Amino acid sequence: TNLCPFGEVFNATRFASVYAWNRKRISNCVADYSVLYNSASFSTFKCYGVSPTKLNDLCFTNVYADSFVIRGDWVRQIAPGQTGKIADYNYKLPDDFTGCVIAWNSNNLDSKVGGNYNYLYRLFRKSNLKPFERDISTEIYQAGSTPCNGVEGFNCYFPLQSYGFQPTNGVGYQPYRVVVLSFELLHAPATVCG
Ligand SMILES: *[C@@H]1O[C@H](CO)[C@@H](O)[C@H](O)[C@H]1NC(C)=O
Repeated sequence: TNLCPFGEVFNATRFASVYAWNRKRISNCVADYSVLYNSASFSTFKCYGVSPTKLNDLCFTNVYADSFVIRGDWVRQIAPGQTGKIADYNYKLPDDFTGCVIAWNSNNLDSKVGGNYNYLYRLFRKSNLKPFERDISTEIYQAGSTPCNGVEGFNCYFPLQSYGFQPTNGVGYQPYRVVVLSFELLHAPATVCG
């Protein structure tokens, strides 16, 4: 009977950074996706392996929603088979993805004033993430001749960097909130339905 907790995902006070992104799991509820597709707010809402006008017919073994903030020029990396620092080192979707990516401009709800809130992404890593791997470690990264094995210095870097949004200005570099819905089809009792 109960409506699913999408309000706890889409209307939260602050969304996470793109390293250390939030994940919500959704179960034992009715998921009406019609109020998502017919909401006016969304700048992108792209679905893979399901079509949005049919989500209200389907039932899923379990549902996940992942949420974070990125610049409007990075949202193209939030798709299967993409490449770049976000897709490699911060958040990766598998090549065989069943789910939808939803994004909207948040420059009214965030970045509205002087200073900043501390949004960080990982810029350096020794190898790519696996699909849905999350990495929150902040050990020094080596980037040159000889190990530093300690303090920051010549050819060693702290792995995180700030996004550098334009100061309540610009055009493409503004903040976009993202929610990624991922749907399971494992042969067990269907915990979410339309
Ligand atoms: C977010 O809040 C608005 C305004 O209260 C509401 O219309 C919308 O349904 C909420 N989002 C979800 C996913 O329910």
